[PDB]
Amino acid sequence: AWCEAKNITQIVGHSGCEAKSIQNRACLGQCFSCMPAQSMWEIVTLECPGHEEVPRVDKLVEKILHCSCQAC
Ligand SMILES: *[C@@H]1O[C@H](CO)[C@@H](O)[C@H](O)[C@H]1NC(C)=O
Repeated sequence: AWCEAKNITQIVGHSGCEAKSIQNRACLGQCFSCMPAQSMWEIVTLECPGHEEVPRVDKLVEKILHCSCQAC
């Protein structure tokens, strides 16, 4: 059995705003299920051009740090 958090790129988007891409991790493994074992949170600011009154939004994003073989 093995399970690893692997670096990925991921899209952070929101209706009416410009999507950004950030580093995150994804679980990859074979458990003889590979799920997040440690995580944290980040604030990602998206620019929303066109919208003068709310020109940006902060989206809260969970960052996976480590993964492990866990029940279900
Ligand atoms: C995965 O991402 C972190 C974040 O910067 C980086 O420091 C680390 O070296 C990366 N791991 C690999 C295997 O590239």
